[PDB]
Amino acid sequence: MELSFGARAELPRIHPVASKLLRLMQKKETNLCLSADVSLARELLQLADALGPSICMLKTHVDILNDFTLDVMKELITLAKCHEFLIFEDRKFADIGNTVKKQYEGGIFKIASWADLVNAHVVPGSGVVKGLQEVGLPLHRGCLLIAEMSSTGSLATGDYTRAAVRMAEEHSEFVVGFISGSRVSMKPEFLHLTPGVQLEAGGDNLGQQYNSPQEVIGKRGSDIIIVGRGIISAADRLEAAEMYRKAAWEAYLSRL
Amino acid sequence: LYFQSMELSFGARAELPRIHPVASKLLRLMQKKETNLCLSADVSLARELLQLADALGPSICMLKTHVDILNDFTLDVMKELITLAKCHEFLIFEDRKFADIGNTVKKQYEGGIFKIASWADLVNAHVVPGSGVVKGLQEVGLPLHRGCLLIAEMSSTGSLATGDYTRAAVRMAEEHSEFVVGFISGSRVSMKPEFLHLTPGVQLEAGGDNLGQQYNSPQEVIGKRGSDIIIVGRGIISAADRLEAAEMYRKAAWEAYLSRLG
Ligand SMILES: O=c1ccn([C@@H]2O[C@H](COP(=O)(O)O)[C@@H](O)[C@H]2O)c(=O)[nH]1
Ligand SMILES: O=c1ccn([C@@H]2O[C@H](COP(=O)(O)O)[C@@H](O)[C@H]2O)c(=O)[nH]1
Repeated sequence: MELSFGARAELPRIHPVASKLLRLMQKKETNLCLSADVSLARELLQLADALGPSICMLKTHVDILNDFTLDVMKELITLAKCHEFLIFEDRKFADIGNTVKKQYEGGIFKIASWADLVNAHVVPGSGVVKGLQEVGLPLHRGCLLIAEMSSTGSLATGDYTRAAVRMAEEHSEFVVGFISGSRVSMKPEFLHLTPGVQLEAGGDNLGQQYNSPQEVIGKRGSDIIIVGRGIISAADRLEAAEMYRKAAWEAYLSRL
Repeated sequence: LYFQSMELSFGARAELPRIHPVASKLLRLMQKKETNLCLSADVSLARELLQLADALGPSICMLKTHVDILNDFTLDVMKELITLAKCHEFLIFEDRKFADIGNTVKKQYEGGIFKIASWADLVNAHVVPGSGVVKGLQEVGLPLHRGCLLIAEMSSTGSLATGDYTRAAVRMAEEHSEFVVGFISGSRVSMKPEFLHLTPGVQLEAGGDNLGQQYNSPQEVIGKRGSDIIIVGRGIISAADRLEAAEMYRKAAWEAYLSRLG
């Protein structure tokens, strides 16, 4: 039968980052990842503080922050420790191994110094994971591979998706799961995170497609919903966050 | 591969009725300077980037940046780079590999600390998200008269940018030809002469690195496979004499181009 998050956290071959996430998910009754898609540091830290108790994870796009500094990220880490959530930088590493290693460790962002989780596209081959691993393994980090995408015309389907899964299984010391629209692996130690979620189905003007928490967690078997605009554009952001949390959590309970 | 006869020169392609103005500018610079070399300036310090640009600018048609590895990035460094690009006549290509939904990539191109759209002549995108990635970029880039390259093939071992994926890249380019000016690819992927083909994974001798990079010669990628421009990083920037390395790559790539004419 379907394992609970608490059970999965204790699997022999589970990743320590994966274990930590699943424990705080069970403990807090949230499988909600906030997509903190804002342009100001103050807004990012405000969201993290106000919605931290409602989320298992906060997803960042630091390259969209007009006033990024490393001190902003240290402050985010303080909030993540206080409220108990993981920080996931949605960087979509997608280059040869030698390049991505530098993009993950260095530059002005120093991503590996603050992100628990990053993600990678599998299009370059497994060298992308090999490069990131050289930096992330010593720092006890995790990685998610992009197996499916939520946008219209996505090419992350069929054999491409299957390749994502194979790559993830061959690098289980570093890769802890997937960005996907559905359960793509049958190994329960892998996490499935799903963007393209709003309470009601719909989309945007630029190819985003939305499905309900019930659809993606209940019917499609994913673990975590990633929600941006459904929360951050709402008149009341905490109310929105709690609505998504309840919807996603009840849909998970329904699978048990 | 089969190529039709009477191969067009870069100058001739610059005159085609449906050529993109950025492609036309690049093609004329290539013809004028006898270079189809793009330098991949994969350095950590702004000093190094600008010294490369100044010393190697006359040998190159294009400089490819990864500004997210630049430890001391500022917009002032980009202003200095643009002046060198004007003084030595080359385009600036930020190898950002935009690869997210349209709503997100629009902000990544225009915003944040890098403000990429304000300085890069060219950017590139992966086509995995569907055409929304190009539509989002285009909303920022077309008002600014910029161009875009789509990643149709990759140089690395295990690349999934093959077959139907490559074909989808070409179709997406055609659907957005007011903005997309060509491809990152290992070979000619479209017979349409208005499209540029840029090929990374190039060294004077075939080879590779320890993290999945594969190298082919300029003769192989330009002369045999029909690509237009070679993108070279370590082959030049890891050498003791970089100007000599750059000239060697320029000569090899240019002679290979000449070999396909008339
Ligand atoms: O396949 C994917 C992968 C990542 N994202 C990201 O997830 C968030 C979705 O936000 P929203 O559409 O809920 O505002 C955005 O940051 C977007 O970049 C997707 O939407 N779809
Ligand atoms: O398919 C691709 C796409 C882009 N690059 C980029 O081109 C340059 C190759 O450098 P090098 O291997 O010549 O040093 C790097 O900046 C790398 O990120 C590739 O190598 N292969």
